[PDB]
Amino acid sequence: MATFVELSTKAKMPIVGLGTWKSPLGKVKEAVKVAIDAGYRHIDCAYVYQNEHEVGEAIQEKIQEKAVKREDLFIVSKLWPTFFERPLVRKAFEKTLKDLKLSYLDVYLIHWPQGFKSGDDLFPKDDKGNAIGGKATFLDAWEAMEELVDEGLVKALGVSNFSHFQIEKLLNKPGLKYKPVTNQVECHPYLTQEKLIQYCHSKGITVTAYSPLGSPDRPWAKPEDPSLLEDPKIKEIAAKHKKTAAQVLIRFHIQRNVIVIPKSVTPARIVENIQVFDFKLSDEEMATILSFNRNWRACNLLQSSHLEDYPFNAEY
Ligand SMILES: NC(=O)c1ccc[n+]([C@@H]2O[C@H](COP(=O)([O-])OP(=O)(O)OC[C@H]3O[C@@H](n4cnc5c(N)ncnc54)[C@H](OP(=O)(O)O)[C@@H]3O)[C@@H](O)[C@H]2O)c1
Ligand SMILES: O=C1NC(=O)[C@@]2(CCOc3ccc(F)cc32)N1
Repeated sequence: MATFVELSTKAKMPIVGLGTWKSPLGKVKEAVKVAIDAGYRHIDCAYVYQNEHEVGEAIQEKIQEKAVKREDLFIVSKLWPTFFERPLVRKAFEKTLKDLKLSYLDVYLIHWPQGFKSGDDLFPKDDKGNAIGGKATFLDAWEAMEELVDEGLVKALGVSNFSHFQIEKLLNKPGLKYKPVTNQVECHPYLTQEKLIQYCHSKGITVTAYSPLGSPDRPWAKPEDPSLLEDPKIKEIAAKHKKTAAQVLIRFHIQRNVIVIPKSVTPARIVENIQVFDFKLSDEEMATILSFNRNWRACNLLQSSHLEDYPFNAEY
């Protein structure tokens, strides 16, 4: 039902997907069921979201009830940076694929470029709260991930929260077998990513926009923070088209050929978020929205800003 962005592999990635970060156990299964019924085919998942098993339950049931075929679903997951060491890449992936109850993933992403210390903690810190870096790097991780593609377990690899310098480092890696098909990064009218998007597309790499609604449910939201959903200029453009702000925020990416993955566990909103192929933002409206860029990140991960491959010190 969503249109598709063509990947460098010629696979078709549905341009709208369901986000699952912060979707609680006990709600996410129904959210995915509702989404599939509404015509979503792309679901965005991650090991670190700690809810992939419920996502897997929903997909499995919808497939068995013949609501959807596996071939028409596009499931993305991510390798968390505590798992960059070779045996850990496979073990992390295997837990993800098992939880999701799939025989293959459509895309597996490096979740963040900066490595974290391996062990039991997802967010390893020292006695000052600073992230502890790891031994293996994302280049090491990538090599282990390429094996998954060779074995038919993953159709395509991608990256997330990478700057152009880091994509360069990957594309230049000696013996590189597979190129990233997407870079999943924060993107919305307050962080328009013009240079990064330009760079990615010029390398034949798609962009997946995360937190497109401004992630209002992120734990660290402060009342004074920018709030896209409440932005009167966005709402004004919405009103013109008799749509909601969320729908304009989602449509914005579609018109830049950028994949977008709004999260909701509210059934009415899940449905609302995909009613975005029946209107069109004018050229003037796109330019106005583009002009709202504030270089504001809802997802900064400042706790890890000291690590070698922290991505957000670069200009883009
Ligand atoms: N790669 C990464 O590092 C990374 C980082 C962040 C996010 N992501 C991915 O991107 C997805 C989306 O980003 P996000 O979860 O940060 O936030 P988001 O999708 O920008 O916003 C989610 C919030 O918006 C609300 N909402 C959804 N639809 C709405 C609507 N139509 N009207 C009003 N409110 C609405 C949701 O409430 P309800 O759910 O209560 O309806 C939820 O609180 C994530 O879930 C995750 O899959 C990836
Ligand atoms: O979808 C997300 N991927 C992430 O790395 C992030 C952004 C930064 O904050 C956190 C914290 C916990 C978590 F599970 C996830 C996250 N949200």
